[PDB]
Amino acid sequence: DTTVPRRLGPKRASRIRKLFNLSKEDDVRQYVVRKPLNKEGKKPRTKAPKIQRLVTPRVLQH
RNA sequence: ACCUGGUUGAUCCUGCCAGUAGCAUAUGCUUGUCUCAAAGAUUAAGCCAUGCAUGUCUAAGUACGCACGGCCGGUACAGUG
Ligand SMILES: [Mg+2]
Ligand SMILES: [Mg+2]
Ligand SMILES: [Mg+2]
Repeated sequence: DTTVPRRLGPKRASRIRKLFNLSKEDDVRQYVVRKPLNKEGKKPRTKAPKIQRLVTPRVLQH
C-alpha cells in the first residue's frame, strides 16, 4: 500500500544519460539529481554528487 | 735429584697418602658511597589465566553520512572528514 523511495541518483555521466534518456547535445550537469537536506537548527541546503567520467579541459590537456 | 714432605738392612719396582692454585654447581654470615655489566639449563622443544607485541594518506585513486561547514542561484564537485 505504501512506498519506500530510492535514495541515490546516478553518479557516472553515461549512467545519468541512460537514466534520463539524454542525447550527446544534452548537458549532463543540468540533469544531476540534487538532494535537499534540512536538519532542525540548521538552514536548508542542497547537495549534488560529483560527476565522474566527465570531459573537462584538464582531461583534454592531459 | 724435574716442588715440598711419607710407605725399606741397602738399592729398586709397582700400588698409594698429605700441602700448595684455579673452573663449575649448590649454599651460608656480613653489605656505609659510587660507576659498569649480567640474568639459559628437571635430556621438561613440558603446561599456560590476563593484557600487549603490525599497521599504513599525499596538492596528486574512489565522499550525495549536514558528521561539520563558507558562499550562493548558478547548482556537477568550496573545504574538513
Ligand atoms: Mg575521474
Ligand atoms: Mg712402598
Ligand atoms: Mg599519492
